[PDB]
Amino acid sequence: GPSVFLFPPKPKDTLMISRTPEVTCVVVDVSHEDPEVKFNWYVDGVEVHNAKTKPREEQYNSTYRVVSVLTVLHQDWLNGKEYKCKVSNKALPAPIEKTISKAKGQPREPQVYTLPPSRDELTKNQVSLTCLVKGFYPSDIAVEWESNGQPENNYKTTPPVLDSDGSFFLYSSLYVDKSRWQQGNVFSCSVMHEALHNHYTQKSLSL
Amino acid sequence: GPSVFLFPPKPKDTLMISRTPEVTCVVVDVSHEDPEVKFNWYVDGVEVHNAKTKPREEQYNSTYRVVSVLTVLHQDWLNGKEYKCKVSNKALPAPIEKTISKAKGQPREPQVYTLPPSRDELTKNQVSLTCSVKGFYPSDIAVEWESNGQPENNYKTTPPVLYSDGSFFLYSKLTVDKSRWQQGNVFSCSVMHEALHNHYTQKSLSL
Ligand SMILES: *[C@@H]1O[C@H](CO[C@@H]2O[C@@H](C)[C@@H](O)[C@@H](O)[C@@H]2O)[C@@H](O[C@@H]2O[C@H](CO)[C@@H](O[C@@H]3O[C@H](CO[C@H]4O[C@H](CO)[C@@H](O)[C@H](O)[C@@H]4O[C@@H]4O[C@H](CO)[C@@H](O)[C@H](O)[C@H]4NC(C)=O)[C@@H](O)[C@H](O[C@H]4O[C@H](CO)[C@@H](O)[C@H](O)[C@@H]4O[C@@H]4O[C@H](CO)[C@@H](O)[C@H](O)[C@H]4NC(C)=O)[C@@H]3O)[C@H](O)[C@H]2NC(C)=O)[C@H](O)[C@H]1NC(C)=O
Ligand SMILES: *[C@@H]1O[C@H](CO[C@@H]2O[C@@H](C)[C@@H](O)[C@@H](O)[C@@H]2O)[C@@H](O[C@@H]2O[C@H](CO)[C@@H](O[C@@H]3O[C@H](CO[C@H]4O[C@H](CO)[C@@H](O)[C@H](O)[C@@H]4O[C@@H]4O[C@H](CO)[C@@H](O)[C@H](O)[C@H]4NC(C)=O)[C@@H](O)[C@H](O[C@H]4O[C@H](CO)[C@@H](O)[C@H](O)[C@@H]4O[C@@H]4O[C@H](CO)[C@@H](O)[C@H](O)[C@H]4NC(C)=O)[C@@H]3O)[C@H](O)[C@H]2NC(C)=O)[C@H](O)[C@H]1NC(C)=O
Repeated sequence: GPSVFLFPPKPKDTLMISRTPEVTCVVVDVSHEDPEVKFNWYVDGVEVHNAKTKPREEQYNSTYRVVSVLTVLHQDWLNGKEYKCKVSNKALPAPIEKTISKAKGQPREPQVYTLPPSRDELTKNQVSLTCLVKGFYPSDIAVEWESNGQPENNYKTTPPVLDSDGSFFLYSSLYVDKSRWQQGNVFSCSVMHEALHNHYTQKSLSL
Repeated sequence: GPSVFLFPPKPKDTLMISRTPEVTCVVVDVSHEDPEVKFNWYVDGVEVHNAKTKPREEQYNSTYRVVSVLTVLHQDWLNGKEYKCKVSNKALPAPIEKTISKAKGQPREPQVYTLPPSRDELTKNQVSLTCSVKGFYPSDIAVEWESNGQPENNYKTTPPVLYSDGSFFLYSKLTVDKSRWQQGNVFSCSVMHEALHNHYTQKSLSL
């Protein structure tokens, strides 16, 4: 029978009024026998009717994939409302229901700390600039780097890790040329999270 | 079902001759009728006979979970030999085979750097001591912390993250009392990896 995956908005999308947060309900393994798929959507159990279902697309394994997209109000997602996708197909014993929402719990403001390169690293070509983001809840967060207003490419961020107290931490590492650092350029760690003032903070770093 | 999952040894176990590395073959979704399951094990195609089947554990959905544990030679796992778990059950059309081995490729030695607390953090009760381990391959690694020979409790380690060059990094974070740090105790990050001399290195940290 067919399978359903329900996907949440991206963190940045819910934190910025300029962006468009969406919940996405994907049905795969729809057969040729029974290709009609119905979607019902509920917000905290109350049916809504504004979702955009794009038309089915047969995959290269001869099953159909159909997608339905519900736009969410920023504040609804953040006030913790619950999004239910109900999928009907005549090849199911019963309809499939998936639910999604923000992780439950009291939001906690991340602490952001920049850490310079270890002395040992300075006799390398590259140097790692570190951004420690700890104490946050839920785990949804965006981290970015920049210097003089231009975004930086060459950085990697760990997944959020669960701390003993139920909050999360992560580290972001920006790899720069030793020279750029040692001439004293300003590097900035950006953090976006619901529990920050204006959903944004920036922490700077130089020699 | 039934379905089979095949798990590698723990990093520490393969890196120390004193410990016992095992590969673990887990079967799930075996029913109450025929919970009979046979395991065959091969090391680079050659059958071995020293695996131990631990007793069934039914779970709250009334399917059985059945586990078989094969202890492996340290050097075999590290020389990249291939471990095949073959599962037989009357509810299979044909037997299930899973294979596992160490990630292929030249091992690379982790670079290990301890980073003191951010200035900002020093006006907290707790302080974060950081251990940056980068440049290592494969991703199998153990990190531990200590002071005066005694292990530390209160630390968390990120999973390995893939860098742009195909190697991995992680961070380990040790949370201590400000006092302990500011009295100038020595804190040590231990790292165990196959590409280190004696599979082990240690880096120290103090005020
Ligand atoms: C037939 O074909 C279709 C279509 O595939 C296409 O055509 C075929 C022929 C090939 O050529 C393919 O290469 C080609 O792509 C097959 O459809 C696939 O079906 C599988 C399941 O059989 C689905 O698996 C799920 O994948 C999601 C992740 O999917 C996202 O990321 C993928 C990239 O890695 C990407 O391909 C997907 O499109 C999708 O992308 C996301 O889309 C949203 C909305 O569009 C977007 O906003 C996101 O940004 C975007 N993300 C990215 C990364 O770009 C994965 O999460 C699922 O995992 C859950 O379920 C598994 C059980 O199946 C389980 O093992 C996992 O652990 C996991 O379990 C979940 O865990 C969470 C906790 O983490 C828990 O809370 C959840 O409750 C739990 N989930 C459930 C429901 O229990 C899952 O693996 C493929 O996505 C799907 N592909 C597409 C494109 O639809 C089909 O399988 C083929 N049929 C047969 C019979 O072979
Ligand atoms: C009935 O219940 C049982 C019991 O489950 C328990 O009870 C139920 C009711 C629920 O409450 C559960 O939440 C609860 O756990 C169900 O049994 C489960 O069955 C599923 C599916 O059959 C299994 O899924 C797989 O799990 C592995 C992860 O396994 C480790 O981590 C789990 C926690 O996340 C943990 O539960 C496991 O026990 C295990 O933990 C490790 O165990 C070994 C054992 O020796 C130990 O040495 C380790 O140290 C230990 N680690 C630690 C510290 O925890 C998951 O990885 C699998 O996903 C792979 O395959 C998917 C395809 O199915 C794919 O989507 C994933 O991405 C992933 O595959 C990756 O990519 C490809 C495939 O695309 C693959 O080839 C790659 O190898 C792989 N890459 C890498 C590197 O990851 C998979 O999801 C559950 O583990 C299992 N739970 C238990 C405890 O047995 C049962 O299904 C239920 N029956 C019914 C009614 O259906």
